[PDB]
Amino acid sequence: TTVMKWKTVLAIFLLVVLYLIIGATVFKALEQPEEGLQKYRIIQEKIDFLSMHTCVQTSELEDLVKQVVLAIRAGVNPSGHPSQESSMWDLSSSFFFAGTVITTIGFGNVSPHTEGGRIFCIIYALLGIPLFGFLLAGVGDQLGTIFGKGIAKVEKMFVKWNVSQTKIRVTSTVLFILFGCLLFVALPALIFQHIEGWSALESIYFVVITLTTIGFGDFVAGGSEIEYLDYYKPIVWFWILVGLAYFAAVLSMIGDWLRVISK
Amino acid sequence: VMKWKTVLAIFLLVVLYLIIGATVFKALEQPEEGLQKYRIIQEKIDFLSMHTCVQTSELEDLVKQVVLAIRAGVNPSGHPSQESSMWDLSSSFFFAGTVITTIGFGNVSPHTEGGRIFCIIYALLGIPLFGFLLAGVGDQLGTIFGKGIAKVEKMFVKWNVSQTKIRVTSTVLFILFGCLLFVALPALIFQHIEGWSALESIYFVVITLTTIGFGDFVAGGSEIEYLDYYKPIVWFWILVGLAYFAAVLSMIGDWLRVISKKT
Ligand SMILES: CCCCCCCCCCCCO[C@@H]1O[C@H](CO)[C@@H](O[C@H]2O[C@H](CO)[C@@H](O)[C@H](O)[C@H]2O)[C@H](O)[C@H]1O
Ligand SMILES: [K+]
Ligand SMILES: [K+]
Ligand SMILES: [K+]
Repeated sequence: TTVMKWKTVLAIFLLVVLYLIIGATVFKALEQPEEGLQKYRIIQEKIDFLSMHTCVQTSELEDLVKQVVLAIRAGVNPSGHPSQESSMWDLSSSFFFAGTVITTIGFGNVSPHTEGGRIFCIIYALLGIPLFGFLLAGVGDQLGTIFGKGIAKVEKMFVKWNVSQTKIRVTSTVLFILFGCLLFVALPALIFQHIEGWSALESIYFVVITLTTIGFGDFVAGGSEIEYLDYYKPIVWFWILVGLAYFAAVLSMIGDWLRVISK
Repeated sequence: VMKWKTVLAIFLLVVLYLIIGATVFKALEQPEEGLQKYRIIQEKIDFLSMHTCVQTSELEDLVKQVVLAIRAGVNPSGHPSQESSMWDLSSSFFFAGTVITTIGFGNVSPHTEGGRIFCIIYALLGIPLFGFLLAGVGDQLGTIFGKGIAKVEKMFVKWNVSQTKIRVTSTVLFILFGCLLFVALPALIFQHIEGWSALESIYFVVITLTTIGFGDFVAGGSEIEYLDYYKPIVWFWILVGLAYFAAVLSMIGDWLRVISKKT
């Protein structure tokens, strides 16, 4: 029963509105030249195609472009030849989509695209999320206890050297943040970098988005039509599962930093 | 804090839930995909047969350019106007709110190596702050709801049933009131403004409030004229719905804790 007074919450609300306004202005400044280059590229490509081929007509070209856009919304890949029997909605991939929907990540790479699918998605999401929340809390507690006990043992071994009451806590917090961060985020980013054509920055951005639960869908593991291992979606989902508890703890630590900045 | 065995049992239950959901989704959704796959292949073959001059390699090059454009974030369906852009202040404000809220619609993404870094930094600092806002509003609403429950708690009138029946009825009434105010009335507003299917409107509202954020339907995705404050009002409704639902869930969680303590 925290019961923060109305003035405090409206202060936080004003802060949040300022935060979005600053974010919107910076994002507009960054995006506008890249968008301009994009707009020029597409206009130039359309003009070049029309000039190159007499047969093509603006109406027919627009119709083909519209059909391709509908295909992208549909989820079918227009490029080259799609395989009807394999490489789409594999038991692993559908499992991964179910894991994201319950996890709330929601990549958007694959969607129901049917009335029954949409109704199933709403019912399945509402039933699935409380269970996954309970599981996340339980896994977080178990991981926290095991990790803490391990730190306890390592510290107790190293407690005698350089004893300080400030340093013991600063070392414990820094050790937990870095040790968890390297395995949970740094190692998957490198593995993603090697397995797929994505650059290191893109891979790190992908890991931050999934662990953070934003799930933009700009980068999705397994999305590219390339050869994959037999069980790639389950291992990635399991990594997301273990990673989320630690990232939630990190979010709590940043929240604590914010509150302290409060006084 | 629960036993390790309980975590394994819940993990097994969630995995079985995921497998049954994945199988149902796969069976439910392969016919639509097949019809789509046939439609795209027929459209491409029809285009090739219709025009002799256009070769398959050129068609593939165009398809690759269009898919890159969709990934880039610029629609190719119609000739664009440089003055009007996707990264407008209202839309950028909506995207920033989406980032802090972890909805992650994904229609608009940084698509730049500086923008992506700013996105990770912005999301990490913003999200705990949004969490504190959500918790503060949730607890204030919980306090008003508790006072209202106490007000209706007295039952000296005719047909006063058990307290358990009363609490269940109050919870059901509150959930129905929230569902009507946020799940259904905005869905009708969205249906009116964007001409979406009646099922699609609730699907979008559930996804947005739930925070899964597939990106299939976005308030500002369609390129049609909109009110100047459409994106800010939509984000304001998202915040109000999330906060109210968070308050209701917190009240149920506290009551659940009490129930567990009892008997
Ligand atoms: C309890 C009544 C709900 C009945 C639902 C009937 C209509 C369906 C509308 C779906 C609304 C879902 O509303 C509920 O809101 C809470 C808000 O914390 C969401 O909770 C989510 O919030 C945060 C965002 O800050 C996420 O990072 C997190 O993954 C998750 O906990 C739930 O995912 C969702 O279950
Ligand atoms: K989320
Ligand atoms: K999300
Ligand atoms: K998302």
